[PDB]
Amino acid sequence: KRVGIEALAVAVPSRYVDIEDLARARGVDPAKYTAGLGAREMAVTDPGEDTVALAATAAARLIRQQDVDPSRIGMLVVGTETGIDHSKPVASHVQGLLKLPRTMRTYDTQHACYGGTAGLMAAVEWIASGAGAGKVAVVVCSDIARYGLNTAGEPTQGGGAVALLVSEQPDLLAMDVGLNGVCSMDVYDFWRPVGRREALVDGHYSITCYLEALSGAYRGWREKALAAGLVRWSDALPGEQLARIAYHVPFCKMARKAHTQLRLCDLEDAADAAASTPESREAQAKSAASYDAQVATSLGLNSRIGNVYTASLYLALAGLLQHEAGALAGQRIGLLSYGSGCAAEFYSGTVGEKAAERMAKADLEAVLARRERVSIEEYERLMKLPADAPEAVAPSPGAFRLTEIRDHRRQYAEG
Amino acid sequence: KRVGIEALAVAVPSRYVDIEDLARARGVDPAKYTAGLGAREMAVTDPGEDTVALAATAAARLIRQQDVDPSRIGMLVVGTETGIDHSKPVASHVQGLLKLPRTMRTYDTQHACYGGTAGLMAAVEWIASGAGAGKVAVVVCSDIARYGLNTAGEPTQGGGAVALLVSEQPDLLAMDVGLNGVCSMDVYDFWRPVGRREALVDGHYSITCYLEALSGAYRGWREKALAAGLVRWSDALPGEQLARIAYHVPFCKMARKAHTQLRLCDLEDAADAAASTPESREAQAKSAASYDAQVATSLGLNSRIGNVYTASLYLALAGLLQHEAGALAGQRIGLLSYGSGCAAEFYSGTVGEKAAERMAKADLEAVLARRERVSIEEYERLMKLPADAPEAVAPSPGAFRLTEIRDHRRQYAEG
Ligand SMILES: CC(C)(COP(=O)(O)OP(=O)(O)OC[C@H]1O[C@@H](n2cnc3c(N)ncnc32)[C@H](O)[C@@H]1OP(=O)(O)O)[C@@H](O)C(=O)NCCC(=O)NCCS
Ligand SMILES: CC(C)(COP(=O)(O)OP(=O)(O)OC[C@H]1O[C@@H](n2cnc3c(N)ncnc32)[C@H](O)[C@@H]1OP(=O)(O)O)[C@@H](O)C(=O)NCCC(=O)NCCS
Repeated sequence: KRVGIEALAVAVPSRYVDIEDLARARGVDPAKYTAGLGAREMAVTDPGEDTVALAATAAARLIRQQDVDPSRIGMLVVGTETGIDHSKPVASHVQGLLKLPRTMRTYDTQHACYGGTAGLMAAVEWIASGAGAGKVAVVVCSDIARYGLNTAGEPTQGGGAVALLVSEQPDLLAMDVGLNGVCSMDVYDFWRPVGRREALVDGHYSITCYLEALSGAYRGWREKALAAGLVRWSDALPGEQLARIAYHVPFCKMARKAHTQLRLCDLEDAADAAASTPESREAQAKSAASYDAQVATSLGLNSRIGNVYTASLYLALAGLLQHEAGALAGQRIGLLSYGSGCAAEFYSGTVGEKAAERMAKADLEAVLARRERVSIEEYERLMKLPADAPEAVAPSPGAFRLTEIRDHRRQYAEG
Repeated sequence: KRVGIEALAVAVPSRYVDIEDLARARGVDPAKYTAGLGAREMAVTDPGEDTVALAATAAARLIRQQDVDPSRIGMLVVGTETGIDHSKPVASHVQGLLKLPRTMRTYDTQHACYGGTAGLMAAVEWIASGAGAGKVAVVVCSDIARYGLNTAGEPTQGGGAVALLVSEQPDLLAMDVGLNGVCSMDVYDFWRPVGRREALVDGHYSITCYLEALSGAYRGWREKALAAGLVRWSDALPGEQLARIAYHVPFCKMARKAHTQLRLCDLEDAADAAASTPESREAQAKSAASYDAQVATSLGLNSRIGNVYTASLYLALAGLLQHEAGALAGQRIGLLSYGSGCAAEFYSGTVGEKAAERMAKADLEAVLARRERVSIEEYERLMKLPADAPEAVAPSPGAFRLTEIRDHRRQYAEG
């Protein structure tokens, strides 16, 4: 008996900008974004590419690529911090756009960039409890990250959606139920009050909160993983025994910071830690070999899209399995989800034999291939457009766009 | 092995108005609100009684009244359609105000008035999956219903919060896991776009959607309950074999409509339905005897508070068990949750032997006793106050209020 992620699909906005064009535009050394942050291309949106449209594009693509029977979906959850109504959830819009049947729970989950994982766990545990046996769930992480012109967070902006298929046939990731570690605390590192279109953030403080919550979540998982015989204090650090580790990527260089911190948790908690110094522990924790073996190949997609909040971690999982699904089959990997506010959860799972099949059907290269580069000038023009003023452009085949808001009702079109 | 609701607590705003004062103020026949809608008293708020403050008051009261060990809480979820941030969830605020520890998931669930049930099921199935074994969850339904001055929905306004304790010791309601019926569809019956403080609603269309979604959800549950031997087609209709049925109460008279519809589902689907007429089926479905035996005693609290969206159904459960917990111990009851947008879920559970104990510790009479009546004139003045302008009044002991918003950070005080 297994449960977890069976397949995934992703949707991206139709436009992007080269990150070095953004630096030049802002009077910033390009190397700060490319080397300092690890960014290559930044997704940019117009009002037509809203949370619903992206979420529905991704979920409709999942059902098509993986040949999902819509009537087997018992749960449709949208994790997002870019909601479009205080009451009506994006999930209900997605249900209608996809013409899905009625025998399913629909709702949205919210906690910054952790909201997707929260919905994933609710779907997993709905199945694992037996309530969802014989059925599947679809959990969509959909967000548009917006910090504003001339802000420190601008180069980490992005947008898109990742639709996750959750079932008793977890071809991508059979998750280890009950082993999750979690760490949460009331903080103001990043937030976006109602009515404000741009987020508020204490940049370097959100990094500290990330690493603090990460440490607690990983340690919680490690304890449970030790008792279940999945890892051990041996010649290898417990975290080294995971084939790969994927982290929430607000920006690509954040994955190296997170991996260093995770390994420090092992080195500081090792029974022989007294024999080491902070200098020796940091040099070992920063091991380039460990980062290359465990993390480096998970950032290909994230570097060309930017921050997608709830979807960043699962874009990393996607980048990782896009190329290494076959090699990772039967191997256990770890995932760290973070949400400003804040909450972190660290969980593990085993990649399935059929993972390569499911990722090939996701055809991620073709998803990224359909985008077009625009100028910073055009990016800014689209940014200033009001949320109810989509561009008069058609969606791609099978994709969705917002067309207008009439009498407070949102209208959408399918390509 | 059992799982469900162990205990509950409720918080109410400090003010209310007599509903007949509202009618007189609006040039409406008082009997329309009292007889037509079933309302007695309508809760009213000032900006200090926001979603966080009400949610934190209820959850803090739960922990105190039921002597909960905060470090056993592994999940804290807030169901609400009155969010105060696009990113930071009410749950994270509640965590900080209550000074809870860190080993717990926090997030908000959204789907109109169904959002609390969604979070409840996520907590239940987290435990039932084994992931939450040995721990408890707290699910808070917190909302302020606001339609605006001189609107058709104004007399159904309200506010408050119900905090639910979810554990493997479901003293109030050991829920039948896996038997839920559910029915959802993309509709615009009721919604509230971002930035709009008052809800939009097609009144009588939301009633139809309620009854349509109810019918599907109940039928789904009934099918599963028939196969599990919990109900049977006998001299009694399947729905009659439930000791009680609690429904989402947007207004009190809505419970009679819902109960009539539920019974019609039985009468229309009965193998001998061909021998009946619509006239005979409606007269039997409207049975006053059945409504009095199954539903009537669940509306005492709702009638003095008004619509609390996510919390209305569980205020009904509270009113029911407040007086009949002892008699209902060992008996199975049904619950219907509705959320505009829309989604309905019907589920069942068995009242526990210790339910009367837990309800006595909730001391609901004293909760309602602390309120004060105000004038419609004062109600309107408080209504026009901006969300960031709380009244300079102290919270009650153990309760919380919003005090101000400084530099986009919300500040709260504990009484
Ligand atoms: C991430 C963020 C905090 C950084 O912005 P900043 O404060 O303007 O950038 P910094 O001053 O920290 O510079 C970033 C890095 O690039 C480096 N850098 C700067 N100029 C450089 C250059 N010319 N060549 C190479 N590297 C350079 C810096 O040394 C720094 O390195 P380090 O991380 O290894 O120390 C900001 O983009 C932000 O707030 N983002 C939004 C929130 C977020 O994503 N938070 C993450 C946690 S969830
Ligand atoms: C509920 C709501 C639709 C009713 O408002 P309304 O349209 O102004 O009221 P109606 O015209 O339907 O009148 C309501 C009832 O009171 C009765 N009534 C009116 N005047 C009366 C009087 N003087 N004496 C006795 N009864 C009276 C009506 O006959 C009607 O009865 P019925 O329900 O049994 O048919 C409105 O309050 C609303 O939109 N509420 C918000 C959304 C909501 O709660 N929806 C519920 C589904 S979630």
